[PDB]
Amino acid sequence: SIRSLGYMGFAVSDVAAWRSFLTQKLGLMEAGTTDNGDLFRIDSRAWRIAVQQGEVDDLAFAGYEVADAAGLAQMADKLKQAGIAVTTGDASLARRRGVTGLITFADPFGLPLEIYYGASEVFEKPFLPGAAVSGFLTGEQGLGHFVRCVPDSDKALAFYTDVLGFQLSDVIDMKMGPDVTVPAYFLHCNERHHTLAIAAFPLPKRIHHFMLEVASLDDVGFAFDRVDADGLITSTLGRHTNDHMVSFYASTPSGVEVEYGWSARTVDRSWVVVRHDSPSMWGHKSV
Amino acid sequence: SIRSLGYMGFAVSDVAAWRSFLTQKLGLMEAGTTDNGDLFRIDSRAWRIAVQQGEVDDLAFAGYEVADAAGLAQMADKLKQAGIAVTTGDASLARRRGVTGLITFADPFGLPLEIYYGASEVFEKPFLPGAAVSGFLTGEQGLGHFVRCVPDSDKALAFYTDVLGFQLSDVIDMKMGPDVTVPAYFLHCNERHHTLAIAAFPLPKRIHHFMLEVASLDDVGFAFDRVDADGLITSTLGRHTNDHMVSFYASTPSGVEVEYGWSARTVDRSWVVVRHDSPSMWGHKSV
Amino acid sequence: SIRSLGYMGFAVSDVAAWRSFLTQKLGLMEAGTTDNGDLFRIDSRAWRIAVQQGEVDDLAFAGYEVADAAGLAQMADKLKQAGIAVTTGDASLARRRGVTGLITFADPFGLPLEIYYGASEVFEKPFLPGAAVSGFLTGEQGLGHFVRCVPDSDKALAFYTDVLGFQLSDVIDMKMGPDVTVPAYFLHCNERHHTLAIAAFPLPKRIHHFMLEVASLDDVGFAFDRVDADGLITSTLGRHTNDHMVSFYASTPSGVEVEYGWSARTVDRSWVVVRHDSPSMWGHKSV
Amino acid sequence: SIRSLGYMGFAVSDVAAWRSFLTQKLGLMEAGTTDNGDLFRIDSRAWRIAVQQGEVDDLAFAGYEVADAAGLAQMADKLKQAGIAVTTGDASLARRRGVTGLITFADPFGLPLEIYYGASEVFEKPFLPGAAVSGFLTGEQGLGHFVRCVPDSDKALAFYTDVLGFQLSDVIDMKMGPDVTVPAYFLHCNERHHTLAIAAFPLPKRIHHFMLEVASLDDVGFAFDRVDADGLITSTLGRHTNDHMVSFYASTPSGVEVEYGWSARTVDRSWVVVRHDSPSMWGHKSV
Amino acid sequence: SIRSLGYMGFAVSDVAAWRSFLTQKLGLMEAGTTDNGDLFRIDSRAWRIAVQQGEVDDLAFAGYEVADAAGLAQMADKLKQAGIAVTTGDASLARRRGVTGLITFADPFGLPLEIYYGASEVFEKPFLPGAAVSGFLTGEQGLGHFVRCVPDSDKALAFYTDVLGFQLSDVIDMKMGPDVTVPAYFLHCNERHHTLAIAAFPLPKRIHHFMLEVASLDDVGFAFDRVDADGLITSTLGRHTNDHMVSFYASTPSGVEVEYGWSARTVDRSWVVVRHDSPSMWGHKSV
Amino acid sequence: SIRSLGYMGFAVSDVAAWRSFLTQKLGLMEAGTTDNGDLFRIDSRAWRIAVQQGEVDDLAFAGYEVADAAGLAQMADKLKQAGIAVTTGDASLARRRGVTGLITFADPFGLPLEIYYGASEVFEKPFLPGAAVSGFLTGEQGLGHFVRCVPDSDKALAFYTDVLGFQLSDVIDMKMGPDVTVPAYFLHCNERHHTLAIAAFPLPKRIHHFMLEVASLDDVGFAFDRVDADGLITSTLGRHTNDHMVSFYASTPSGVEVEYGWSARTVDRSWVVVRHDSPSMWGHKSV
Amino acid sequence: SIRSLGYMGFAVSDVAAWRSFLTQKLGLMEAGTTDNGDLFRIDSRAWRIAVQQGEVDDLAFAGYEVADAAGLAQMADKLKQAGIAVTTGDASLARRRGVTGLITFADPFGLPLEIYYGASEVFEKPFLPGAAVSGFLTGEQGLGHFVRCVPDSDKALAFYTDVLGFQLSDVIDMKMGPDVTVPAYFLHCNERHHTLAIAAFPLPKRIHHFMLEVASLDDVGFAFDRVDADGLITSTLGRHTNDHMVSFYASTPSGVEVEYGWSARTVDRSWVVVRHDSPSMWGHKSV
Ligand SMILES: [Fe+3]
Ligand SMILES: [Fe+3]
Ligand SMILES: [Fe+3]
Ligand SMILES: [Fe+3]
Ligand SMILES: [Fe+3]
Ligand SMILES: [Fe+3]
Ligand SMILES: [Fe+3]
Ligand SMILES: [Fe+3]
Ligand SMILES: [Fe+3]
Ligand SMILES: [Fe+3]
Ligand SMILES: [Fe+3]
Ligand SMILES: [Fe+3]
Ligand SMILES: [Fe+3]
Ligand SMILES: [Fe+3]
Repeated sequence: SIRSLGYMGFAVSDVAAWRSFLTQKLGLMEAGTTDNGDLFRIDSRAWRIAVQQGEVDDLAFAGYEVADAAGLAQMADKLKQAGIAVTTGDASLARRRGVTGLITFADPFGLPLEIYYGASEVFEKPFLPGAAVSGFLTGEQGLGHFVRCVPDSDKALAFYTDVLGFQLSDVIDMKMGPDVTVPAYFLHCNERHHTLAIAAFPLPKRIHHFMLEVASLDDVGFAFDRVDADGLITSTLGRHTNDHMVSFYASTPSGVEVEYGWSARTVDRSWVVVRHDSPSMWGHKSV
Repeated sequence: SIRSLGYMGFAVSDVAAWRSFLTQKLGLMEAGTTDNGDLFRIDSRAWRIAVQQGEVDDLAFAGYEVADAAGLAQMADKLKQAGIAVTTGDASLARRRGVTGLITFADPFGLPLEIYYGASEVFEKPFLPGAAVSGFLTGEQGLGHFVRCVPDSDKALAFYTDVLGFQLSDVIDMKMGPDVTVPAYFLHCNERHHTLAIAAFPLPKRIHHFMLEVASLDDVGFAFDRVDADGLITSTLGRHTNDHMVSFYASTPSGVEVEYGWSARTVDRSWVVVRHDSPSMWGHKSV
Repeated sequence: SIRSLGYMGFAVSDVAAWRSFLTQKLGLMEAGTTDNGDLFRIDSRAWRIAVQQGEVDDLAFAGYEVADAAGLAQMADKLKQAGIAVTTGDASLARRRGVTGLITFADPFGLPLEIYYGASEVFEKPFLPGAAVSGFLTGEQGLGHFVRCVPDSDKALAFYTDVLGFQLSDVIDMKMGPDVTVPAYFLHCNERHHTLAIAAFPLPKRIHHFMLEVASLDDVGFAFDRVDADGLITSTLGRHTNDHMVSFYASTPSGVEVEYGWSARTVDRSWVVVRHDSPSMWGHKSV
Repeated sequence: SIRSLGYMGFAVSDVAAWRSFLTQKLGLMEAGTTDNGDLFRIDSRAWRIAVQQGEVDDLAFAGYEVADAAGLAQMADKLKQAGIAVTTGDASLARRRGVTGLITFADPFGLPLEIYYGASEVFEKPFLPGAAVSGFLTGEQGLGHFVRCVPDSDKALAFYTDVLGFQLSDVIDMKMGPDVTVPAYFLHCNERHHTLAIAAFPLPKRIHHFMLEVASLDDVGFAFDRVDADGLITSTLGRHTNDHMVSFYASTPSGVEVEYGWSARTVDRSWVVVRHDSPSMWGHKSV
Repeated sequence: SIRSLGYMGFAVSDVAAWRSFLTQKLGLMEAGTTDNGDLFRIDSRAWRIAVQQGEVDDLAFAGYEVADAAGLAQMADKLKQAGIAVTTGDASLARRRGVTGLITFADPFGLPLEIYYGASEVFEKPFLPGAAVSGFLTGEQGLGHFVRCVPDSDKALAFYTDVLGFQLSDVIDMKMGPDVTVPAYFLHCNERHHTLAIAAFPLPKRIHHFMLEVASLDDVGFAFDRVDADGLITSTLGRHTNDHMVSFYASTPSGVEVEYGWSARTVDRSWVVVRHDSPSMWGHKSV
Repeated sequence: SIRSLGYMGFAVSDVAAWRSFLTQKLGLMEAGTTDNGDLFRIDSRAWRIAVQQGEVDDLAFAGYEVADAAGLAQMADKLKQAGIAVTTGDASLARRRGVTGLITFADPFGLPLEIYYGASEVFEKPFLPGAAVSGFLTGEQGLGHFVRCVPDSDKALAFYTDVLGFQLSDVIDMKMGPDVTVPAYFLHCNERHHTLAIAAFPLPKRIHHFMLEVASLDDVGFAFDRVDADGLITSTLGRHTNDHMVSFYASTPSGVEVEYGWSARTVDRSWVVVRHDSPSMWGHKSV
Repeated sequence: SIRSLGYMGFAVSDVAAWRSFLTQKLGLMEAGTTDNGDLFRIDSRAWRIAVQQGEVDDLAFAGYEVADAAGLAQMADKLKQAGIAVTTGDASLARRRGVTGLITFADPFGLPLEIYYGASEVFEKPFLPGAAVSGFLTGEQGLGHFVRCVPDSDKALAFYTDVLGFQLSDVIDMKMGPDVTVPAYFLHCNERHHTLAIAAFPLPKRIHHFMLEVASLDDVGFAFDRVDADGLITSTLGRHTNDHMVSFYASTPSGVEVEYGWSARTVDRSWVVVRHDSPSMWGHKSV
């Protein structure tokens, strides 16, 4: 069973711009360059985000974490019984990712996904942010979340819930005009309100945004000014209706957006699915 | 499995009187008028109480909430296997209620019931009470509770526990005279002491009372004076023996009573069924 | 300096009625009969209330407590410098009261007052209430409070604040009719909102009421029913605007009223004098 | 499944002595006399201990509480499948005990036992102790515990654990002389360290002692002096090695001993069975 | 101003008996032998109790601690202005006591007293008790307390309060027979209820007892059994009425008694002097 | 199911050196000598470590604790179904160990192991350390842990996880030179990060080290100096990367090392297996 | 009145070595270079440590902080009345230091001192350490402390306590050989155990060491390894006897030592002066 989103890899046209953006604007820690690409940290793990040179300028792969080898076996079996082509990652790939074991496959629309266990910790190299950030929230909630854009939401939903095991948190009916309303589905695999969201948005990218959560309001406020100085803000500070995250959105060098937030609520055992007609309580003014 | 009482609808002869009573006396928030009727809020949900014009001057329907679509499927199946006529609510009905999916049916004595999932939240329209009330207690405990009057308690008990899944909290042997003692059964489906009570009381209404729970003693004290000013109090402040609710009772424009309370105790895992010979520890003097 | 109200003595026409009222209705503990009269306890002190046979059917004397012999000396000196006739209580009187040292005198309108130190504790005879009461609130807040009726409030104010050292908490402008408004002054000598209140009310008694504070709402609720059973309630449950005490009032066998309350707020160092136009926030309906 | 020890009944030769001992020495509340005998309370339940006139001067019956009717059915079935003669208590018996339903049977050595559900609460008649006692500890831990003397411990163990479902907490090897060592087995059915203990002690009674637990050390200290005044102490204050109860033992009018304690530790999920060679850490000097 | 009782010295006929009693029964730590005598510790200080060979078999001297050199100067001045013969301790004496500076003098009845500042700490030699004791309570409350027997209490009171600055906590009227009642005065110089008590008891020793306070009830319970094994208990476990200390008394090899207690209450700013007619709430049965 | 490591026995050439090392350096409590050997305590259990005269100068046996007799039966069955030679410990062996029941067998490489239930508690003989130690951490976490050296880690892993039920916490890839990297596997059977670790280290002993955990940093700091005084430190203070234990290592008289630590983190339900490339975050400099 | 040590300035021969040492080893934040020198931060203040090129390779000046202009006036007056040459810092100096007002003078042995008020905060430039450090402890405790070496301790004591107002915390008698014992005096001006210590040590520098306090043990552990890598450790980890600081000492490029610690205890109102014979409880082994 998937425990959380563990890592993400981006294939971008401008690696230097990405390096500067991640460290100086967002405050991630530069963790070296390997055959896995330029590595970035936000906690004790050896890396959480990898940046590789590539033409797509988008999310290249995402890795979901299971607790152990048994968990990996379960998932591989579940994917096979569903008719999904699964490849047992070879030692070389496992080494490049710094994991113990992994399997690779793709979602129904071509996004390369990896399920792994036994990632590397580096407590001996204490995390030091690239900018003043009190801390990032990971732990049992994993890396954060991202919104996957798809041409068919029902097909995507069936795969992510029936095959991968994600559970529905809630739905937001996004009014994208008078004649268009698109439901966005938010899914969880742990306490974090959502680790994955699915929506049929007509975007030129695989994901609408990825999100990183910080420890204090000031972390968000200071980062906003750093990003705003370069004219990269896409949405002012606001609070979402479903996860209650206080955040702003900004544009990365690839056009893909990043959400930088604080104070999201978690999903508990008494949680019930609900629907919303608005994505934000206040703020989040498009700029 | 039913998680809580989610909403209630009343069919009344005087809609204006009801509007004024709910907002000015009890402090509910007016939420607009739709084809679902005049809507009222007590929390983040789009509505909890609907008031429609009707001749019965009584509870018209009650909606029980399940966590998701799977839960809805389970219940529909459970009702069918029991020989109950269930109707899958059509899109039009689902839209009128503001829910994702629902099924309709009736209890053994004709009360229309609905089981649904995916109700609408409106965090973007923050709750503002119609009178000074610090807050209402809902959350995982749902809307509150109501006492269903029935001609046959054993038949009612079998349906609500065996088919709907409610669990018995306790029983109060109501001495309604020298020659008459009527047992009132209190049932729970979550932490709230009781979401439903059943009793063979000879009343001209479907329910003896419905209850709303507030956050502080002052909320109750202030409301008492507001209601008392119009001579609508039916029972002075007191505390019940079973749920330990401190409350007063008042008459709504339909004759049906409302209980407005505070500080009820909850049901835990070590709870055991007990019996009582009195409904109140102190107070609750009939007026 | 006066630390609190320590004890009170009543001279009544019906001692048996008083005994029954104090123990069975209010829950005080019967502490024996001495030359000091029938004694009653509410805590570790040997007695707090004394009931003696007398014709006035009213408060006979009140004792204010100082911390020690130095404190007693200070007060005696303060009274003398003000021209008040002070009598050093003789050993016989000290023994009757169970105190170490005391001085006696009267307020400007004839109420016998005593200031003492070194009262008797009886921890070896644990307090057991005469009725189900979880506990009374005394400690550093003393016995409770009483409202002294006077013909001239300014003369009374000068004596109690300038000579006895009480400090003003607040004032309530009591509208006793279209042509009459009487200010009630509330004074403190410790954390308790008021230990003494002064008002020019046209009553046939020395005090309007005396108050006892209990530990829980249920103590008040149960006592209300006990008193109500005998038709002795004079004012329904309510909460005062100034001390925020939730209480009811009842008639003692002498006609003097008793207030039985819970949850009063205390006076702190940042307290500021304010005025009110109403004595109650809610409730306290005269009956 | 048994949730706790709910009530006990004693058949004694001197009912008046028992009444005085329970109320004045131990502080129980006299709850009236019915066809069930003289009733005594220690909490919200209508009664916990019944005293009836009888020749045995010993424990006459004990009632174990289950959560509901389903629980009662389970136990009846379990006893039947074990070949135990079970009698469904008739309405008359249920009424005498003040319970909803019950079954009666006996342990392998003749002690009448009852398993019931739905006992009566009397919150409207607040508990008032017969002596100064801050409170008794019951709740989910039930009444307390008793040590059953038996001629064959293994036969007794098989019945109480295999049939009744009690779980072993620990064992104390009681050295009753050079040539005699008797193991005492302590069993639990809830958090209370033990609700029942079994030992092959050569006593003329069915039980060695029954125990009541109070809320504070002073409750124990004051009670000790009350009992000691009549020369009824059998064991000085001490603390047990297994349940860590601080207690003293005294003789009841029937010769059966009562343990009055405070501060016992509870059994949790990580509990493991252990053995002891001494019953007390300190104190408990036989007198 | 005196901050606390810092150390005590005993002059005894049997030093070995004292060594064994203090370490094995009471659990003090043996700290070596110097020209100051056999030294014993209960905390971080180099020593708190000194045992020297002597004929009196009694308290030889007591040392009161001031905060600093200024405090020492104040006290010396206060004693001189009172006509008391004060001697500035010489370097040799200061070295023997392990203090920075000290003055010596005697109370009105010949007890040698010392006031000092700058005692020695030995954090580098962590405290290890001679018997199983979780810890002793010292800190700002100092060593503990002792009751000084005197032929004239008023003369003793004047010296200790007017000259030494101790403040009265309370008084206990000790009935030592039909024709004799002796008041015991309890005095404090910090939070500890009393550091010194004065009473005109006809004892052959300078003090009735000295007290040591431990951290848990078990410390007291275990020590009781250790002492009881040698038949040295003089008073069973009990709780005092004034300081609320739960303790037992035992005889030291010199006949002087020691009180070993736990859970005493402290004196605060709102403390008021009171009187008691009994020294104990419960227990403390003379043996 | 195994609940924890309960006891360990060492067979050494110099029993006196071991006695002195354990009590004076580490602070264990000497618990007597029996046919089980010299016994040592760290908590309420009768013994945790046994030292016997022997030629191996190494760990002689280790005992794993199960909750009860059922647990013992389960394990015996599990071992038998795996083809392991199990011997039901005879009464004589059970008596020597002070346990209720036990089974004996060996791990794949000859280490004698015992699984037992019902060990002996000695609350009546309160723990008193041999040196100043505030306390040892045991409870549900058991004795501590040890690292088992093996010639084949996969064979060892299969036995300890598949047969004994231990679960993997994490792995550390120990670089023991340019051409050698050895994975160390850390396993848990309760909250303690690891109760057992397995590694193919080329050591002349059965275990690399055993660990004892204390309650405070000072316990570790003081012990370090005691051990350092004799030149027995093998590794300076440091903190491990996986269990986060702050500790130092020292050499026992047998050459086997002991780790003395504080502040280790525990394993929870959301734990996931990870890998590390370093065994320490800081410190732990080999000396 | 002096509130704390606010800033320090060093005049060194190798500014680059100092820059690298402070940021990379200790983790201070580089704050730019001004006419005040290379500036370093540890909190919200614009700078706490200044490094200037100079020949002394020692502490060049220290600044003590007062609360306001009135405080500055008081101190200037106090110094003048003592005959100390005080210079009112000119606007140019105030600007260079970034303060509102300041006075300059020297201690009896030539150390330039400054007393100022109104230093500059830079909350808009959030603190980011030069190495992984969770945080430094400053606030009301100021920068930290330093030990001033002097030829005459009594002369130094008189100036710092009588003129500057520092209060004595404690004294440590430093045995610097058989024939030499030197008392070190520790003084406080706020909660920090000591802000200044004075000792007649024969060192070639003005101060023995300066200390910086961090927020966690790991901060100390990681820094130790960073410093140890360059062979700069002078004293291993240990805990002091007086302030209870857990720290290590290292050599700065100027030879002056720096103490880097954690978990020091504070001085309260009930503090009393004591003496010690050892500077450390454990550790602090000279290397
Ligand atoms: Fe879920
Ligand atoms: Fe998002
Ligand atoms: Fe339930
Ligand atoms: Fe209700
Ligand atoms: Fe005031
Ligand atoms: Fe009042
Ligand atoms: Fe259990
Ligand atoms: Fe017992
Ligand atoms: Fe005082
Ligand atoms: Fe005492
Ligand atoms: Fe696990
Ligand atoms: Fe280890
Ligand atoms: Fe100070
Ligand atoms: Fe220092």
